[PDB]
Amino acid sequence: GLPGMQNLKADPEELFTKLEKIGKGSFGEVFKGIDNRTQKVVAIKIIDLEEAEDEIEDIQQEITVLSQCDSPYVTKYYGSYLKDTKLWIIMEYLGGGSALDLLEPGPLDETQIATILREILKGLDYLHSEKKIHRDIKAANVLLSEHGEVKLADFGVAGQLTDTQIKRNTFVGTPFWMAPEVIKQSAYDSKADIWSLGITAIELARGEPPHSELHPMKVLFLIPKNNPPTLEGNYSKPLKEFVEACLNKEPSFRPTAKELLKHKFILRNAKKTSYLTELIDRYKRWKAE
Ligand SMILES: O=C1Nc2ccc3ncsc3c2/C1=C/c1cnc[nH]1
Ligand SMILES: [Cl-]
Repeated sequence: GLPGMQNLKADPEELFTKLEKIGKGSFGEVFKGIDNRTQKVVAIKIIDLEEAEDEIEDIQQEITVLSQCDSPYVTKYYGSYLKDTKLWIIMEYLGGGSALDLLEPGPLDETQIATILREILKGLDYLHSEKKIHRDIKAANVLLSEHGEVKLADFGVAGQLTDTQIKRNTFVGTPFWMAPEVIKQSAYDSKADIWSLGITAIELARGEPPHSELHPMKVLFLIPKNNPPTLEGNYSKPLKEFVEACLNKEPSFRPTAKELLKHKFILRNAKKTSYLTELIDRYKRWKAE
């Protein structure tokens, strides 16, 4: 069973107007689309199932996790369709672009960094309260609405904790952002997301994560072996300490998302999310040259 699977009689090529590519998930490309009945814009991920084995259980896990989330901070899932051998996965469209996109015109200021981190933390707090772990937190997977709302996306490797399985040990994520215990495949939980958040904070401040210049295979030993990264450069002490709190090699020494929502860097610098429209406008003006 696949949650939200629609009548196999329904034709997604009829119900949706498929537009340009806007991204990609674990296996499928993601397209902007129009719901032909409502004219709302949606995001459509298309996976070829014929061209796919081992992938399908990963796809089912993703959609299962997504369908169980109901949060302003997590991309909505609307349902799935089959067209011949292709699965059409219909999801919330966010027109502002990813936080990573919004870095292309130039650096963020610390108000913007704190606001985006605060909203990410609201998303993580929600997930972790549901015993879910995202496991691929990075600026590319943090999306903005055209109104500046901030949401977590791409649940391609998201995981579920249960009372019979308190921790996980699967090697998943994007290497530069992965926690040391995940890389070493030790038992881990939501604290792994908190490490990835720290890397993302560096990414938001500097434009790239630590080790970004190296072959990803090198971080397989570097991250477990080296002292954790710190934020280097002219940034406020609270931001540097926010980063340090997240990036501790010992997971139990990392704060919870709930706790980080009250961190002085967040409280002193975060502002209304509507202000992030300036960042979205900046990216639009820049794109247009
Ligand atoms: O709107 C979007 N909704 C999504 C849902 C899942 C997803 N998984 C990978 S991307 C992506 C997107 C997505 C990308 C985007 C890029 N610019 C504007 N929107
Ligand atoms: Cl939007």
